[PDB]
Amino acid sequence: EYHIDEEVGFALPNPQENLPDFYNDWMFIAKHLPDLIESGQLRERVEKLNMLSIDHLTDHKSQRLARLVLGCITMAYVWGKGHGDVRKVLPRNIAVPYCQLSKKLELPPILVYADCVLANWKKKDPNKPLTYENMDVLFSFRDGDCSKGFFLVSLLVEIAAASAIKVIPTVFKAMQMQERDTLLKALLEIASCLEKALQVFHQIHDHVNPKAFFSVLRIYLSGWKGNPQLSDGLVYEGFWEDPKEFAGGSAGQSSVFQCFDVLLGIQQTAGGGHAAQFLQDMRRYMPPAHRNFLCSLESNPSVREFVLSKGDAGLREAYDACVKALVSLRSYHLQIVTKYILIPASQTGGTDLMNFLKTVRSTTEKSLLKE
Ligand code: HEM
Repeated sequence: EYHIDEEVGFALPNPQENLPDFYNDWMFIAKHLPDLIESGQLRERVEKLNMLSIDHLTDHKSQRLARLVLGCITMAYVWGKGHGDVRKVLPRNIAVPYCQLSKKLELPPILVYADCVLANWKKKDPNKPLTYENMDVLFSFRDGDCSKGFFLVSLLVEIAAASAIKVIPTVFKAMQMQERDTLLKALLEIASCLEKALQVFHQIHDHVNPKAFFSVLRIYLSGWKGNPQLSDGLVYEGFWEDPKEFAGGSAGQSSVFQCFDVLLGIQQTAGGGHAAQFLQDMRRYMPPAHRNFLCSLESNPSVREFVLSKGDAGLREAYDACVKALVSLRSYHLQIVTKYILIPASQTGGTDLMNFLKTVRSTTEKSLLKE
């Protein structure tokens, strides 16, 4: 109901690799994107396609793979080589079934995190763990874009967080059942696991190149929203009378950080300003199952308030453990941004970026009880 696996959390537990046959037109373009962009015969092959009706997609894992395919195609079509040459008009052939499918899942008709990370992976040998070496994506855009690195390390962090997320019910039960000792354990447990997920985060150095990321992959993950290059938007010819602007799919559409902001009663989405508004806006780009879950956390009693009520340094400590773990993650994520965007982009937009993240970080910092 909340679509949260015990093992991989927000991620898609075991995603469909193969579409039905009726959608083989789709799978070839998508399967082979490194070549059709680098040759030039993507936009022409997308130009003349069959408006393949959506009805023949039975179950979920199908519909999600379809979004991934359709979406990967739409990024590749609209941006092309990604050298300042842009397609403002998306065909009636690709747009109408993608816009429909996207209405089925209540996701935007754009590549989002749910698609290009959560739904976009595979174990190579299914008896071997979920580790970088024994995993791979289903789709890239170009070669040496380091799509594997970005998508998988993202995914791996999702999975690290699954171990924390599955504790959450214990937290709310313990609170209701008035079981202090449990609640304390569960909170420390959560902090412990969010600390793991930091180590996991270290891998982004190993498996992604700054110059390669910023240049190649960053372009294909960008969206029409607040886009000089598509200021008016992208026209979904057939479906929408007008062009509709939708933001690109980052890990800022991840539920993980938001999940724990909410659990720990960190009022990020309170106040005006980009910081809150952005975070709030991003929930749209999450699956509705996952939106529901964050809404449910909010509805439950405040862990923060409970902890403060009790006058119990034990709880306070464990609470702060979680909060510190979350700050640490955001603190490290900042260093990543420096390395992978700031420095590249130089070989006050970059200052705006950093101030968004630092507000969010600071907001998270301020929820500490010792400080
Ligand atoms: C090279 C790797 C990465 C880069 C360059 C990067 C860059 C950014 C940037 C520029 C933003 C600001 C919003 C936006 O532009 O979309 C952002 C936000 C965000 N990123 Fe990343 N990111 C990276 C990896 C990750 C990973 C692996 C995660 C989680 C697994 C993550 C989680 C987030 C979250 C949750 C936000 C929203 C702000 C927040 O809640 O703190 N990022 N990232």
